[PDB]
Amino acid sequence: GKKIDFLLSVVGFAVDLANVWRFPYLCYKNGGGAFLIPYTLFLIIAGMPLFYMELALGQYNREGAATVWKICPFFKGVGYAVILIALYVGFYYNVIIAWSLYYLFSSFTLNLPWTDCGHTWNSPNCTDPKLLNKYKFTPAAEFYERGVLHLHESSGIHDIGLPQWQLLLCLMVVVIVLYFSLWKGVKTSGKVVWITATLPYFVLFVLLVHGVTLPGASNGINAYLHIDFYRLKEATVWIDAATQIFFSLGAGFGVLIAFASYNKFDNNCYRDALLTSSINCITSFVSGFAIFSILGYMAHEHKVNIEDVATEGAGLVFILYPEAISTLSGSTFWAVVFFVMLLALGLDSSMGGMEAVITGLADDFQVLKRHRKLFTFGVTFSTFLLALFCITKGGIYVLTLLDTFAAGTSILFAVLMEAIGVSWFYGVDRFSNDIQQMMGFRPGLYWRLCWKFVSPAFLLFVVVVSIINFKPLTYDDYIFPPWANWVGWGIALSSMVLVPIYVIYKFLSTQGSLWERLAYGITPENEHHLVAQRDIRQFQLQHWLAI
Ligand SMILES: NC[C@H](O)c1ccc(O)c(O)c1
Ligand SMILES: NC[C@H](O)c1ccc(O)c(O)c1
Repeated sequence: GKKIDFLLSVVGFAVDLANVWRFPYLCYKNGGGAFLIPYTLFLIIAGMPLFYMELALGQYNREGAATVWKICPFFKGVGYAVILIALYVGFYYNVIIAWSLYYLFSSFTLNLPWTDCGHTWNSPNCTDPKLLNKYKFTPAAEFYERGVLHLHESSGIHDIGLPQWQLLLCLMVVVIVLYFSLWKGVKTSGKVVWITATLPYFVLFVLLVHGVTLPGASNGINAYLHIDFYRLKEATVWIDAATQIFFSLGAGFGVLIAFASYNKFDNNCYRDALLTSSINCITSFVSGFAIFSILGYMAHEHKVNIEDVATEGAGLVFILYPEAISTLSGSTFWAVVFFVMLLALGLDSSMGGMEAVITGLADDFQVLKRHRKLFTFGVTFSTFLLALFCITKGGIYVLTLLDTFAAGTSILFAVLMEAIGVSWFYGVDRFSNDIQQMMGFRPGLYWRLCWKFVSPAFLLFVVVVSIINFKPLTYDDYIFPPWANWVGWGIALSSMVLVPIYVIYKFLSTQGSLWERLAYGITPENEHHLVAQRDIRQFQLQHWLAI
């Protein structure tokens, strides 16, 4: 029983809504394997050391995202930045979960709505492969676009319109469930592992086994296994891979630190990082394989090329997985099972993010930690309103803008600042000593080098490239107006600029000389007495030249 519980905990921690929903369309947009090569490279190099470092920080300091920076006061801005990023991602994650709940509700029938045209939401251009000899006019795409989003009533992000009442009700139910699953404490989140630790793997295995034996899966798999290096020479794939890695692993959102703050003081963070990274890699590879099998089948069915079967934006899963399910026997049961799995995964991810935000903002303010119910209600209500903002007719455009800009460059910068702060200022040797005291063994030279030099270097490279090489935002065949890009960059800067603001605020809040102010702002808060003794390690070349 204990072994099963441990295994289930590990797998549930490893899987996420990101791996199931976001990775499909990012891999499809970026070719196939051409995305897996850089994805795996970044996974190892940045994700594994950063995941390990975040878990270790949370476990050792016993604090959330914001308050953990008592070791280096100047990076409370980084903490607040990750909290804001988590808030935005929570908005649009809750919107996605509302989509999933609507699909589950509509799946409770014998004639699935995404099988043929002829409904009230079907345009006259709907084409049915079975009722007759582009991608927008397929029955599943038609359903997703019209009978769920009702996107056919908005001309763009400038005419989003009014919230859809069906999606409004689904979002209300999702938010009520989240609030009642978050209002008591962390303990309630530890008993939901069983549903999310088995269903995703069972569904993925069934989908893989079925898709392999499909008329058009061969060419889809061939395209998946074909690598285009001219795509590897564009840096869009690299930016997407880095962002998706930091999404799937959960690093950079404050979730890992907050969750680890509640761990035992002797837990093995190294093994946790290893297992989570390995399972993430394998799950991502399998998800890509199944996704490309399904869309190769679709390319063979709709008689179109593999590059134009499905939309490259969000909703690829909601257009694809129903299509695969429609070909199974007793498709109603499989649809119910798959959408229940999606609901469970989304609820778990949203609970994790909301817990991150709540713990981070509650450890900083004691009055907020003393009223967990009211604080949870306030955060949940704000998230509900800002997600309602994305339920309008043109809600997919706002969702795309948020998904592109809230995270991405902002999360890369936040993680880069976390790594630079911790390693360079707090001492990689000091961090390794803390690890040794906590778990019992010093990390190997590879971990220290990755924390200090390799990971910050690649993170800086990607952060710069994502800024110089930035393409205007678009959704399929819709080109966003320039002010949309300006608003997106403002959203990213809203969390990127919290670091210098807090740095200058702390500098002008402390009293003393410039050198004294810097020493106070660099020293851990529990060693401030050493400042008066003129004993600062950061003022010696030995500390900076330490591997
Ligand atoms: N944007 C890339 C496009 O979706 C695509 C998918 C599969 C491919 O084999 C390909 O060459 C391009
Ligand atoms: N990968 C998703 C990530 O764990 C996350 C961060 C913040 C959130 O509000 C959320 O729902 C999920």
